Amino acid sequence: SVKPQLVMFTGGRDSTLAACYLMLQGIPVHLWSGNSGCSLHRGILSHRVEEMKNRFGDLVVGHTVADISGAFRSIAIEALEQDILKYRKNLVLLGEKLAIHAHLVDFCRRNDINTINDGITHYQMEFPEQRLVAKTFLMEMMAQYDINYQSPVYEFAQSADDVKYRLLQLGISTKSLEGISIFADSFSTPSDDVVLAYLREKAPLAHNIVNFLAGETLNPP
Amino acid sequence: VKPQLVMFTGGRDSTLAACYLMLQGIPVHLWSGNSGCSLHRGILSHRVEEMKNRFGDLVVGHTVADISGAFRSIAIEALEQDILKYRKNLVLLGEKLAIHAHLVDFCRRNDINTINDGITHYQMEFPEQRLVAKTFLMEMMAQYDINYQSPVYEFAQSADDVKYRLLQLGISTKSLEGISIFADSFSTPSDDVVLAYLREKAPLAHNIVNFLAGETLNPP
Amino acid sequence: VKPQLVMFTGGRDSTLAACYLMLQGIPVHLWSGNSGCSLHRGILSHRVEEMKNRFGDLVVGHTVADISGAFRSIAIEALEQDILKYRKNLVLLGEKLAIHAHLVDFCRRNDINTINDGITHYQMEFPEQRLVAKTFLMEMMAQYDINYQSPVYEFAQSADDVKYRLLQLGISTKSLEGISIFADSFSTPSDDVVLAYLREKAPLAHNIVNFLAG
Amino acid sequence: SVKPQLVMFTGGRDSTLAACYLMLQGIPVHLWSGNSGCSLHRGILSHRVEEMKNRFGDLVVGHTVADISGAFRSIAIEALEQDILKYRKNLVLLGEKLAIHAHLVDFCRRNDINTINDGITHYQMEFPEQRLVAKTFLMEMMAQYDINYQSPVYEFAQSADDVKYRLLQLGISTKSLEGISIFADSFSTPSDDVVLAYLREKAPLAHNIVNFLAGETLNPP
Amino acid sequence: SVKPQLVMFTGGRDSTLAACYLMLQGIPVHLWSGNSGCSLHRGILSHRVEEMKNRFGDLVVGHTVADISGAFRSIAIEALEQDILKYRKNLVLLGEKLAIHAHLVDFCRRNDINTINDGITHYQMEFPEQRLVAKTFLMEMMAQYDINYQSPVYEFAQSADDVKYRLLQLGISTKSLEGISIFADSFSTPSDDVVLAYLREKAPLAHNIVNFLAGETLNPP
Amino acid sequence: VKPQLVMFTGGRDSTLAACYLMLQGIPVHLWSGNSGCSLHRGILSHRVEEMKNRFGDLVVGHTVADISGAFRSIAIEALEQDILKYRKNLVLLGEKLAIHAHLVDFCRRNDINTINDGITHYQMEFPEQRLVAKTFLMEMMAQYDINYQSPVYEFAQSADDVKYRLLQLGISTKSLEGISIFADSFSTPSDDVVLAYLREKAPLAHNIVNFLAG
Amino acid sequence: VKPQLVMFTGGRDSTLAACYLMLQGIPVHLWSGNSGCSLHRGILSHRVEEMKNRFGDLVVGHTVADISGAFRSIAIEALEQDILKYRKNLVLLGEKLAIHAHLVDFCRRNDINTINDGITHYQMEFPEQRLVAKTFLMEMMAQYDINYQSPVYEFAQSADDVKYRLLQLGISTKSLEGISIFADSFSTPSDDVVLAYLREKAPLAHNIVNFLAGETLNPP
Ligand SMILES: Nc1nc2c(ncn2[C@@H]2O[C@H](COP(=O)(O)OP(=O)(O)OP(=O)(O)O)[C@@H](O)[C@H]2O)c(=O)[nH]1
Ligand SMILES: Nc1nc2c(ncn2[C@@H]2O[C@H](COP(=O)(O)OP(=O)(O)OP(=O)(O)O)[C@@H](O)[C@H]2O)c(=O)[nH]1
Ligand SMILES: Nc1nc2c(ncn2[C@@H]2O[C@H](COP(=O)(O)OP(=O)(O)OP(=O)(O)O)[C@@H](O)[C@H]2O)c(=O)[nH]1
Ligand SMILES: Nc1nc2c(ncn2[C@@H]2O[C@H](COP(=O)(O)OP(=O)(O)OP(=O)(O)O)[C@@H](O)[C@H]2O)c(=O)[nH]1
Repeated sequence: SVKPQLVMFTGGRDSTLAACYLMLQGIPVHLWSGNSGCSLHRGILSHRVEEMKNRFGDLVVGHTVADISGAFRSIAIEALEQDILKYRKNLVLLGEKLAIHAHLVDFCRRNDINTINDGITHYQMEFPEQRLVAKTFLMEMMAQYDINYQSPVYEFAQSADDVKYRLLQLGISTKSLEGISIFADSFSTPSDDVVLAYLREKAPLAHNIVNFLAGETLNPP
Repeated sequence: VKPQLVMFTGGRDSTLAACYLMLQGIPVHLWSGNSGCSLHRGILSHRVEEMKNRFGDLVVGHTVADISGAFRSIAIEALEQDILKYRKNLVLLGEKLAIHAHLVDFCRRNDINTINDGITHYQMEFPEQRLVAKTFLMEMMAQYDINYQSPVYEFAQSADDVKYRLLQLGISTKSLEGISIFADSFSTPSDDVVLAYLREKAPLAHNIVNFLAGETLNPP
Repeated sequence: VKPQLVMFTGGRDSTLAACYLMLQGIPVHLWSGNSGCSLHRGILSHRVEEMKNRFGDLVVGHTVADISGAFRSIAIEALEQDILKYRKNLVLLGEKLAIHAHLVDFCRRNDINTINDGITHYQMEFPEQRLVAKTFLMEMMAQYDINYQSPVYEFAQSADDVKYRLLQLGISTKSLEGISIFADSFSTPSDDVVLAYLREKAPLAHNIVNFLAG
Repeated sequence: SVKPQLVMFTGGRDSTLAACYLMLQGIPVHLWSGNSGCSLHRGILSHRVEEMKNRFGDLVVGHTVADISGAFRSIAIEALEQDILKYRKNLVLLGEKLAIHAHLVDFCRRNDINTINDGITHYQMEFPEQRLVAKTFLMEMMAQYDINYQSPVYEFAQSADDVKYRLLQLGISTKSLEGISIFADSFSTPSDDVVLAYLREKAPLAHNIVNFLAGETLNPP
Repeated sequence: SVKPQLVMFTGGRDSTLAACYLMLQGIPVHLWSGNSGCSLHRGILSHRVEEMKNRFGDLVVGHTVADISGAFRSIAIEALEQDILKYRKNLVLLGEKLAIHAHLVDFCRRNDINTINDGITHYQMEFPEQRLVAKTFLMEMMAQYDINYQSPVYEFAQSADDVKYRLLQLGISTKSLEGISIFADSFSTPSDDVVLAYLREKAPLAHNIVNFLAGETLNPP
Repeated sequence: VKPQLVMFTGGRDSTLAACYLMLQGIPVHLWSGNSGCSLHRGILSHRVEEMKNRFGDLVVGHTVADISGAFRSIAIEALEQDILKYRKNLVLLGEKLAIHAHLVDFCRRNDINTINDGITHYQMEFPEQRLVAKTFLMEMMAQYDINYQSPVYEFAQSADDVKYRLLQLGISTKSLEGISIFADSFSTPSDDVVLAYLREKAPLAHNIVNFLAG
Repeated sequence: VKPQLVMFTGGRDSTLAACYLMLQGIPVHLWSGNSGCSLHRGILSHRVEEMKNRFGDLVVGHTVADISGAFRSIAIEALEQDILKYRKNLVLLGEKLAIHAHLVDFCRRNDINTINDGITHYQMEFPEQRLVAKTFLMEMMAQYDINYQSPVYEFAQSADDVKYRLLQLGISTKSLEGISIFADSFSTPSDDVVLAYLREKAPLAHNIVNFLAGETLNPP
C-alpha cells in the first residue's frame, strides 16, 4: 500500500489517464470533482468512474463531488460586470479553477492528503489555467498550505489521439465523459498578463474562503 | 403518422437527426448496427434514455442488429485484396454498405419506407459520408422503393452546429457511441476510390439482400 | 503444485492442453483474451463447465481479459502499411503478440511464471502456430522470466489425436470457441514474413508491457 | 396460413442452414432430432436451437427429440456380426438413417406433415447416408408414404465454407453444435453397390417398424 | 474405521447383492457405475440405489456414475470392422469390461481404494465378461496395479433364484433395475480362445488409457 | 374411439398390450389389482410414467383397486382344503378369478365393455395364462356382456418378442411390476386341475359380483 | 434404565404388555413386523398415539420392519409341501419364527437383550401362543443371549382381563391392529404339529440370522 493522493477528475480523457497512470504504479487515488452549479449533463461522469473501479479496484479509494457553487459565485460571478469591463475578457472559468483550489486546501487538510494531481498532458490552447503563468501561481498557492501539486501525465502523450489509445490499452473508453460548463465557448483568448492579474486580484478572496472553511474567520478579506 | 427509421449510433449527428424528425411529429424507430468490432458501446443506453425522456412515444423502438456476417463478407473476407488494390482500408465504407443491405431486409419485413442517418457536411472526409457515397446509396435504396434521407447533412457545417441544437433540446452534446476498433486505422481515400469500392462490393450486398429475403443461397 | 496459466479459447487443442496439465496435478488458470472482434463466444461457457465438472478445484479460475486496445495498437492501427509491406493480413499474428504482452503483465501481477497454449503441429499453416513464431515468443517470455510451453504441440499430428483424448476425458470433441471476424480473411504467409512482422511489432509490444506496469 | 415442413435437424451447420433457409422464405419448420441412444455430448444442441428461435421466432414451430433407439437396434445393431461379415463394412450409420426414416413416416402421418427436409450437402458425399444412391432410395421410400423428401442445401454447399458464412450472415454461429455418434470414425468407405444392398436388405424391417408404429401389426417381417 | 471397498454396480440383482453382502459385514461400499454411452433406460437405477441407502444408511459411501464412453469407443468401437472380421464375433461388451477396468485403475488410485468387487455369478458364465478366462485376465490386470479384484457372489449364485430371495430377505426388490445396452442380444457365443485373444489385443490400449488418465503420456500405444 | 380397460401390472406383456391398443387409437384405462400380498410395487409408477410420456391422453387413467377381500375369500380362506384336494397351490389362479369378479363390477359402473390383459403363449406354465383358463374367463365375462381379449397372446412366442417391440416404442424392456409373495411358491398344475379349481370357485366369484352390485 | 423391545401389533395384548413394562419404569422400543400380507394397518398409528400420550419418553421408538423376505422363505416358498405334510396352514406360526430371526439381528445391532410380546393364555389356540412354541422360541433366543419374556401371558385369562386394565390406563380396549390376509384361513393344529413345524423350519431361521449378520450367503 502507498499513501493515497488526490486527482482533480472531470471525467475527461486527460484526467482519467492521470488517475489511471498513478494507479498503475500502485498509487491509490481519491478522485475529486468540483460541481460549480453551472455544469450540465454531469450524469455520464458516473459511467467513467465505473470503468475505472472495474479496471483498478481498491486503488480507487473514492470519488468526492464537491459543491463549490458558493466559492465560485464569490470569486467569479458576483463582480462579473467589473471583471469583464476591467480585463475585457470573460475569465469565469479561471475563477472556477481558483474556487476549486480553495476547496482543495480545505479538503486536503481535512482528509490528510498532501499530493494533488491534474490531467495536463499535451498542449491545449483552450485552457489558460494549463499555462505556466497560472500553474506557477496555483502551485505556489498550494505550497503555502504544504500541498504538493504534480502533473504525472505531462507530455506523456503527444496528442489527444495518444491519450485516447493509452486509455484503450487499459480497457477503458476513449471518450471524455464529463459535464459541460454553461460557460463553454463563452469567452475569447486572454493574454498571460490578464490571467496573472486576475488570479492575483481574486487570490485574497480565495484565501479568505480557505480560512472560512477551516473555521478561523467570518470576516471578508 | 407513419414511423421512419434512423440509423442511430449514439453520436451527436444521428442523435440530432432522430430528434429533429421527432420534433416534426415523425415517430422514429432507432436502428443500431452491431458489426462485431465495436468497443465500449454501453454508454449508448444513456443517450437512448435522454431521448426517451425528451420525446416519449415518438421513440417507437430501438433495434440492435447483428450485422457481423454481412460486414465480414463485404469488408473483411477479402481484406488483403481490397487493401492491395485500393491502397486504403475501406472497412468502414464496407460497414455502411452492410448496414444498407440489412436495412433493405429490415424495411421490407417491418413496413418502413424511409430511412435516415446522421451523415453531416463537416464529416465528409469519412467515405460513408461523402456526397458520392450518399448518392450511390440513395440509388441503391430507391431500387427497393426505400427513401434514404440525411436530415442533418446540409445544416451541420461544424460539430458546434450540432452541439448547440442538442443542448437546446435538453440533451448532452457528446457523442455517446461505441468506437470501432478501426478508428484512426485508415488514411483518407479519394472520391474515385470510394465509388469504385462501392461498385465492386454492390453485387455482394445485393446478394446478401436476396439471401435475407429467402430468394437465393447461391453466390454473387 | 504451483498453478500455471493456459491461453484458453475453448478450442479442442487448448482444452486438451489445460486438461493434460490438470491430469498431472497442475492447477490451471484459464485465460481468454477478448480482442474485440470475436463473434458467438457464448458457447465457451459450456466448455468451461465441462472442464470444471471433470477436474474440480484444479480449475482455479477463468479470466476473460479485454485486450482490444493492445490488439488495435499492434495489428489494426497500421493495417494499411502492414498489408502493403507484407502482402498478407497478419492481424491474427498481431493478436497473439498482444496476448503475450498482456500475459507479461498478468503473470507479474498474479504470481504466475508458466504459461501454456494449445498450438499444434497440425495447425502449422497459421502464423501464430509456426515454429518460428513459437521460438520468438518463447524468447520474448524468457526476457520476463516466464516459461512458455505448448504441451500438446508435438503430440497433435491431427485434430483426430486431440479429439479422442478429449473423448476419453468425458469431454466433447468439438471446438467450443468464438470465431474471429478475421477467420478465412487471409492467405498463407512465409516464415520470413511471420518473423519480420513479429520483430517489427515487438518494440510496440514491449512498450505496452511497460505501460501496463507503470 | 403457410403449412409447416419438417427438418431433420442435428445441430450441424448444414441442417441448421437448411432449416434457416426454409424459414427465410416464410416456411415454418418443425425441427426433428433422432436420438439413437449412441450419441454423446448432445447438450450443446440446445444452444443452436436458441440461436434459431432468437433469429426467426414463431417460424420455429417446435423441436422434437425422438427416441429411435429401438428401431436403430433392430435394424442396425442386433445382427451386427452377420451384417459386417456379409458386407465387409460397418454400415451402422446407414442403418440409423433408415431408422430415422421409418420414425418420420410415423411422425409425419400423426402430425399432418408431408414435406421433410435434411441438410445433405454435396461436400459430404463420402458418408453413406448423404450418397446420391442412399438419398434416391430414401426419396422413393418416403414417396411410397406420400411424403416429399427434399434436400434444400444439397446443390449450394460445395464446401463447408459456403454454409458457414451464410449462417454468419444470419447472425448465427458457424459451428456444428451437434452430438457425436460413438460410431464416428469407426468405419471405412463403402461402395454404392454395398450401400444399396444393405438398404434393400433392411427395408423389410423398416416397413415393418412403420406398420407397428401405426398399430397395424405386431408380427415380424 | 473400516476401509471402503468399491462395487461395480449396474443395478442388476447380482451386483446389488454383492454390495449388500459387503455392507452386512460392516464394509462400506462405493457404488461405481460405468456409462459407456450406449445404455438405454438407465433412470430405474436410482430406484435401486434408494432401496440400498434405505436398508444400509452410511454404509453406502457414494454412487459414482462415470463417463467411460471415450475409453469404450477407443477399445471396442473405433475398429469394429477389423475386430469382427478377425474374431468372427461381436465382442463389444468384452471391450466395455476392459474399458471399465482401465477407468477403475484410475479411480482406485485417485480415491485410495484397493479392493474392487463385482456381481459375477456362476449362473451367468455364458457372457464373456463373466467367463473364468476373462475374470482371470482382469484379476491379473488389476493386480499389476496393486488392486484386489473380488467377486463375492460368484460361488453362491447357482441360479438367479438364489440371488433374488437373498435380496428379498433384505427388504430389497428382486428385480434387475439396470439399463440395457443397445448391444444386448447382438452377439452369438464366443470361445475362450477368442475372448483371451481379444483381451490380449486390446490390453495395450487399456494400459495406455490408464497412463493418459494419470497424466503420464499423451502418446498412443 | 371408446376406451377399453387393460389389466396392467407393469410387466412387459401387459405394458405392450396396453401400448398396442393405444397405437391403434384406442384409449386405455390401466387397471391394477392389489391382492394385499404384493411386495415392492413402487416401481410400477416409473412404467406408468413411461407410458404417459409416449402416448399422452390415450392413457385415460390408472386405477389401483383393493381386491384383497375377494382374493382372500376365493383363494386363501380355504387354502388347506384347496391344497389337500388339488395337491397344488393355485392361489395365483384364484387371484385372477378375483380380478375378473371385480372387473365385472368396475366395467358395469364405469361404462367399459372390453377388457384386455397381457397373457402370453410363452407363459403357459402359469395357470391363469393357460388356454383352458382363458377360455373359461372369456365365457365368464361374456355372461356379463363383457368382451375379454388378450391382444399379445398369439404374438409373444418369447419374452424377446415383447421386449424389442417395447424398445421400439421408446419404452424399457424390463417388467417394472410388483412381486407376489407367492412367487416361486408352487409346482406346475395340470389343465384338469386348473379347470376344476375355476369351476369350483366360480359360484363364489359370481356371489361376490352380486354383492358388489347390491 | 435400559430399554427393552416389545413385539407390538396394536392389539390389546401387546399394548398391555408394553404399557405394563412402562408402568414399572422400563422404556420400551415398539417393534412391528410387516410380513407383506397385512391389511388395514393404518389404525395402528391411533394406538401408538394413545401410548405416547399416556407414557411420554418411556416410548423410546417405533420400528416397522419389512420381514416379507424371511416370511416368504420360511412359510410361503414351500406352502404346498408344508400343507400336504402337516395338513394345516401354519403360515402364522412361520411368521412368528420369521419375526424371531429378524429380532436376533435387530437386538444384536441395536444393543437390546430383552424382547417381550403380547402372547396370552386366552389365545393359546393360536400356534405361536402355545406354551410349546413359546418354550422353543425362548431356547432359540437364549442361544443368542436374548431374554424372551411374555409379561401378560399368565395374567390374561380372558380378553376382558386385558380390556379393563387398558381402560384403567386411559387407553381404548380395542385391538387397533392390521389383519393378516390369513385370518380365519386355518384350522387349529395339535401341539405335536406346532413343535414339528418349528423344528423343521428352525435351520432356515438360523440361516436367515447368519445372512442378516453377514456371515453366510449359502443355503441351510
Ligand atoms: N469512417 C468514420 N470514422 C469515424 C467516424 N466517427 C469517428 N470515426 C473515427 O473514430 C475517431 C473518433 O474520434 P472523434 O470522433 O473525434 O472523438 P470525440 O471524442 O468525439 O472527439 P475529439 O475530442 O475531437 O476526439 C475518428 O477520428 C475517426 O477515425 C465516422 O462517422 N466515420
Ligand atoms: N490464424 C488462425 N486462423 C485460424 C485458426 N483456427 C481457425 N482459423 C481460421 O478460421 C477458419 C475457420 O475456423 P473454424 O470456424 O474453427 O473452422 P475449422 O478450423 O475448419 O474447424 P471446424 O469448426 O471444427 O470445422 C479457418 O479456416 C482459418 O481461416 C488459428 O488457430 N489461427
Ligand atoms: N402364476 C404366475 N406366476 C408368475 C407369473 N410371473 C411370474 N410368476 C412367478 O414369479 C417368479 C418370479 O417372477 P419374476 O420375479 O418376474 O421373475 P421372472 O418371471 O423369472 O422374470 P425376470 O424378473 O425378468 O427375471 C416366477 O418364476 C414364477 O414362479 C405369472 O404371470 N403367473
Ligand atoms: N394365529 C393367530 N391368528 C390370530 C390372532 N389374532 C387374530 N387372529 C386371527 O384373526 C381373526 C381376528 O378376529 P378377532 O381378533 O376375534 O377380531 P376382533 O374384532 O378383535 O374380535 P371379535 O369382535 O370377537 O371378532 C381371528 O379369528 C384369527 O383367525 C393371533 O394372535 N394369532
